[PDB]
Amino acid sequence: MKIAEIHVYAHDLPVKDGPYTISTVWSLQTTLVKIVADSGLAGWGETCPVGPTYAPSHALGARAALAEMAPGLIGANPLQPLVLRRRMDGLLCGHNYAKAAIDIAAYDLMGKHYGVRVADLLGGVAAERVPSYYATGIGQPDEIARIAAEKVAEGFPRLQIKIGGRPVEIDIETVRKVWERIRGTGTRLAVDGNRSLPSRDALRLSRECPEIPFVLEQPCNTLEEIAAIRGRVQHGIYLDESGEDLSTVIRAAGQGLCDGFGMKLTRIGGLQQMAAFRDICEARALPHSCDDAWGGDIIAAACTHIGATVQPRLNEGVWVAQPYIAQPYDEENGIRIAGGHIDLPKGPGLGITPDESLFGPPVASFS
Amino acid sequence: MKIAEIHVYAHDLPVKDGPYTISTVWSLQTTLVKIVADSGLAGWGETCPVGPTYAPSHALGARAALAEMAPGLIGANPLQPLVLRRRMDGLLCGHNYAKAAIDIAAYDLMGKHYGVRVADLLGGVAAERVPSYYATGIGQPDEIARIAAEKVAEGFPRLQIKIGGRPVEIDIETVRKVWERIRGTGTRLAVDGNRSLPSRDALRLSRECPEIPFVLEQPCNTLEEIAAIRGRVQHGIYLDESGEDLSTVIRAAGQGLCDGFGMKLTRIGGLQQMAAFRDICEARALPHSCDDAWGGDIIAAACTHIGATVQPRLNEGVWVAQPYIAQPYDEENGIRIAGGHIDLPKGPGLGITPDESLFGPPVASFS
Amino acid sequence: MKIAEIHVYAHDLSLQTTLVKIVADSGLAGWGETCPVGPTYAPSHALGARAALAEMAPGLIGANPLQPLVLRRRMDGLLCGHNYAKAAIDIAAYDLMGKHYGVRVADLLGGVAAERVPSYYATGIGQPDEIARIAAEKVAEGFPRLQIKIGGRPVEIDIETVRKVWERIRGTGTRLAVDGNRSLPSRDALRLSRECPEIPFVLEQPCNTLEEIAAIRGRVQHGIYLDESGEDLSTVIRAAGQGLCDGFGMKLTRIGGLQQMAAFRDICEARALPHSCDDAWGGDIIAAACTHIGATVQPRLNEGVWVAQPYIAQPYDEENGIRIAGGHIDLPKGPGLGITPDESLFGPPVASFS
Amino acid sequence: MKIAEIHVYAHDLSLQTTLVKIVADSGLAGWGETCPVGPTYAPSHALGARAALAEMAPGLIGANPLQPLVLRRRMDGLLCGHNYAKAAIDIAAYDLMGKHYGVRVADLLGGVAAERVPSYYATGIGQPDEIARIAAEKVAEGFPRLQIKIGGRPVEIDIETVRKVWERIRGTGTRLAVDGNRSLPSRDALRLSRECPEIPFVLEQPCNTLEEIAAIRGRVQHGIYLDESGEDLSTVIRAAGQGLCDGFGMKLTRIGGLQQMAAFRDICEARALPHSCDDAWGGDIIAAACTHIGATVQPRLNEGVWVAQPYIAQPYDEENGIRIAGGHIDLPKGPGLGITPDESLFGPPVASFS
Ligand SMILES: [Mg+2]
Ligand SMILES: [Mg+2]
Ligand SMILES: [Mg+2]
Ligand SMILES: [Mg+2]
Ligand SMILES: [Mg+2]
Ligand SMILES: [Mg+2]
Repeated sequence: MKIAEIHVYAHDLPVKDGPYTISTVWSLQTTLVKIVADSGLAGWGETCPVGPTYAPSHALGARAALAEMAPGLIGANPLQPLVLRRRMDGLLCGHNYAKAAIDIAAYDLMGKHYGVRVADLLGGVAAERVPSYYATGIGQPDEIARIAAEKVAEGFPRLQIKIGGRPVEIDIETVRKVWERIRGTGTRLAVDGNRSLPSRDALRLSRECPEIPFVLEQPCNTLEEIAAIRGRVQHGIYLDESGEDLSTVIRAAGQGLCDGFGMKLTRIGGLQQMAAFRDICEARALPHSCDDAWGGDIIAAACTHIGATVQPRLNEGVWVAQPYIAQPYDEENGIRIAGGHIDLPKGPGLGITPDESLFGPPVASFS
Repeated sequence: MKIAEIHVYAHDLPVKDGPYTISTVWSLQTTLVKIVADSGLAGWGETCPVGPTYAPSHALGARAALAEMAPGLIGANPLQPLVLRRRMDGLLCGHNYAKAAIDIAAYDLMGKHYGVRVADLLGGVAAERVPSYYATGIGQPDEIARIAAEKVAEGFPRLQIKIGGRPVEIDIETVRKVWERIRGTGTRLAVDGNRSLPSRDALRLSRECPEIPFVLEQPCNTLEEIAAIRGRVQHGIYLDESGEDLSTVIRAAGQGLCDGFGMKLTRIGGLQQMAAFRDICEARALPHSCDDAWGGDIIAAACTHIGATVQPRLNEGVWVAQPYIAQPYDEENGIRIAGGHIDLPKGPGLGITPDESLFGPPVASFS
Repeated sequence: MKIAEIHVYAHDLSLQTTLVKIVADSGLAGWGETCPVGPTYAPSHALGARAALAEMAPGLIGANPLQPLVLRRRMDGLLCGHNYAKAAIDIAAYDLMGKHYGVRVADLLGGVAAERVPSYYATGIGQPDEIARIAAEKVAEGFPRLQIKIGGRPVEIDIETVRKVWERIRGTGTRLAVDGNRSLPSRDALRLSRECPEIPFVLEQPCNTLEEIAAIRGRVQHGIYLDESGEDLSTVIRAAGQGLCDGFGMKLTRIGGLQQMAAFRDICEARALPHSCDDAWGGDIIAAACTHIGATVQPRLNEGVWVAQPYIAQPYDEENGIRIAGGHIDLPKGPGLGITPDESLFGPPVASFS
Repeated sequence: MKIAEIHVYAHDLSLQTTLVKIVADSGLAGWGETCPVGPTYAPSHALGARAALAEMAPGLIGANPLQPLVLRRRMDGLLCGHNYAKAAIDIAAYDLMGKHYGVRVADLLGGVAAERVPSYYATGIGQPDEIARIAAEKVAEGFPRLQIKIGGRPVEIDIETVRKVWERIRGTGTRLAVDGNRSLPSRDALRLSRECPEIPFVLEQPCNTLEEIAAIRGRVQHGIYLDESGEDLSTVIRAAGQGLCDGFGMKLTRIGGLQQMAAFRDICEARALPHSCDDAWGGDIIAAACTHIGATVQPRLNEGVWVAQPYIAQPYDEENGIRIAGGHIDLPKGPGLGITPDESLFGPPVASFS
């Protein structure tokens, strides 16, 4: 097989009952990639930054990066994801979030070609139904507590409470009121500082609440700050935004700098790298989620496929933007949350067939 | 431009309702510097140690250091603060507190020359009104608690409780009674040991009060002692007196030895170095104050100008001695606390025009 | 698809190799192999291999052989450790997968990065002049890398050997490794490197434990590679994350199979740590497995694939077995491992499970 | 004063450079530039530059261009990362500031410490004898420092190049840097330093990651400089505070502009860490910006300002553009950057915002 065509698409996704406050976002522009083989067989990828301020990545940026690489990828074998990743690195440094769109499209194409689900190309389906988790927005303490209780009732096995960007007393009150509503339900709790807490405040949050079993997710902006407070914090600490590449994961795992990860597939550079990430975590019993920043059926299915291969006791869940998205790409097999969990699609490849019409004509085509 | 004249002045400032107990001080002698350019344009600086025992600096010392350097500064370009600092280092080693008086006078002169506020020469005004904080003296627990409540009512967003020099049980009682009066007002709390606590007592203070959200400011005498207890202390620790120069700040930030700073402008050597200090803290999300030991309108305006450039979420405030000083240098635009905050002066340079007569004739003049 | 039968074979090469044949419901078969290089090199041996396989086999009947990670966890649920035995099952399943999808194993592990894989030649211990001659002969045959085995005798002799080998190969563009095979006290590893700064070897597993290696690393100016100490992925992660070594000699059977070997490769690539893809010993089946993972390694980080072929008289597959040619190995063309063993050579299974 | 217009230009040099023109309400204009040295040197590229600028520009209209730190925070509020693009806006604002106050940019960054700024010459990869000749020719032209690029081939050749260059320049008082451009495995970086103690190079960014550099630093007796690893001020603070390097090659666009470059300079000066003030590539505008910050560096710590000028046929400003003369660069005399680009050379903007 050989890549004959690459098509790049721009597409809008508005948030139902927005805004979503982390980066505050009111609507999203996702970028889709279609790879077409010699045989006419096609595979789909997707990348969608959650606003331009959450990570060093944006929509205009994804398309420029993809247009930079695409002519150099015509003629490449799409059935060789590691060889393909190296070829990409030879065309553009960094830009993992754009390279991930190509990597996903290639696995989709591989699965369709061999007649196999992407999860089975990544080591095999460990669970047909994968846990998810609900991430609350920043808001009033009592209202976040009400939402938390409602989501536990829906069947979510884990909740992530977003905090920061305001006095930490309010964050602390939110955490306590949420715990009061969900204690004794067996629901797991994460508190996500989204890089916004000075060490002063991360120390206070943990010191004041030893009896509340949260993990502190990316509380500070840099890995250096996190490494400095770790010894003084008795709650587990997870890395998210700091987990920028496999090399950094190796540093954090090998030097014992964290107790887990919230990992985004686009950030690490795609499924080839994500599988290696998964294996490092499993060797060290580090729980992790398999998420992305945002996006529709394509990126959501990719996250679900890698999530289905994770050892169940280490699976902190797969987050998807589906509940905030009005129009799915695939009304028949698209990714849906049901009872706080996600059923893996049953068909070959990602198991998703995008209604290509929805996206409009490509903003760029390459052959 | 060139420096034509440098004039050094000695001037007394008595503390209203003194003494102020940290070093116990009953009145203060400040030192002022006037730099006069070829064009006759003038700029003002000030340095005022808070008694001779708080830091390795004193009033007689400032004037001897200034007289040592001044003949070597005639003819220098006052519009080049880094070049000027290097020229000073070539005349006298150390003595940052005296070099700072010259540095401030040079920025004042620059601002007047270009028609720009000093804060806009330091990166720009981030806030026209800067927060301040109130520092209580050492005293009886109930009385310090009463004062704390009164200052919160005045609008101070942060309080610093001075402790030490007596059994730590009394310091601990003070902290608890203050917290009882201000809890739930959103007021931030610092406890300043002013180098006086053995590690034994700093450990006890933090261990006994996990539920009281203070930061522990310079609890022990040396940075070495602080580095040794850090891992065992669950409250944030700020450096003050230990932050002697930019090199030490780089050590503390880069090795993760503290969670913030109380920084004095004269100690670091002036505004050129203070701006670099600010940038290091901002890169690491380390909150800090912009203070000095003491002094009137000149040094207070200099602290306020650098304070106005600090990222608001990292600004622990600007401390000034104004409420303890009877006669301001500038009755029209001089620095005043109002509602626990300080309005930045609106005019060019420091925005301060000292009533030169107040100071008396210079004790030393150079041309 | 499901595993319907597992057959275990014993075969002499001598060294006692152990072959595994996995048969699916369809009758489609995959082959694996494991062959400890004597019972004293590693915590592994031939009788142990067959015992471990006998322990796991009944609990693997009915398993899906197309899911290498799920299969590895299932094995872990039947027997702790024993990676050298688990590796035989893992290899057979990849062979079967490849045949099922009609794809080379290397293209199931990320893709072929090179059809011609470099090898390296490992000299046994011997007299300095004789080792130096063999070094020169092997360079002439095309091997791009030589590994000189030392230890078990006064280090003066090891140092003499290294200097004479270097005399012969300097300027040929040949890379040099000196393998202490866990046998040097720190005392001697320090002396070896201290006396020879102008000789560009890497020091491979000079000392017995990772602890001893971490203790001398700062005092040694030659790159240090881990071999025997790289017992599992967790230890690789420690060594890479804490900067305890500059490369690896990695054995497929030691790490537990191709699934784990692929993750090990990705860790090394992220940190620019060169490595070889070897095993202790064995014929076409284990040799093919090493060649396949070797073909996926970034060429600039590939220290080579070692195989026992030159020491083995009878290949399992006369047409397409692994052969060294010009110091390199060509990747087989066929699906799976690309190897088809003549089962008549092995005799009937010593154990069958169904 | 407020930003009223931002105009983005594309121009070939080939390398694709991107120019930015900021126009204030008064009509007063400032110029910036960013030009990645190919899309593979750094996580940056020309199409990416224009995309990032297009993302930020609308949100910058109305901003006060006389407040470089407030402006930087405002940019951060519009787009995370992308320092190489932010740098173009930062430079244009300093140019505008300088013109507004009638002051050279260097005197807005602390003051001119030298009117004549040292440069250094960077040899591309090539054959050892040819590189050695170019080294000698460039020393004769007056360059006080030479940087030799290596890697991407067997290290024996890099070592031969270094030795031949040294043969030619020893005794001329020329300083030497050897740049590995992220391409050496620890194995080879160790060998390079181990074999050449008598050659006084610093080893610049030998390995890909800061992690690998921290791991070999104690075993390497030559000074080590960071380049590509110095991605932001936070990483500089780590490297300086933990003693992970002995100096820096710093690129203005990588660190995000002159505001951050000034703080970086102050950190290096406090720790006596020598550094260069460079960028990837580009014409008079980026070259002038580097020269201005370079003119503020303590002379004893100034490793030089590199510019692409010798490789560029058409300067933007025929009268006062940046030129290398005698291995040094004279600081322009005029206000702002002291440069006045002939806009007719660039063609109309590819994007305009108002
Ligand atoms: Mg997160
Ligand atoms: Mg203090
Ligand atoms: Mg050869
Ligand atoms: Mg070995
Ligand atoms: Mg010279
Ligand atoms: Mg460089």
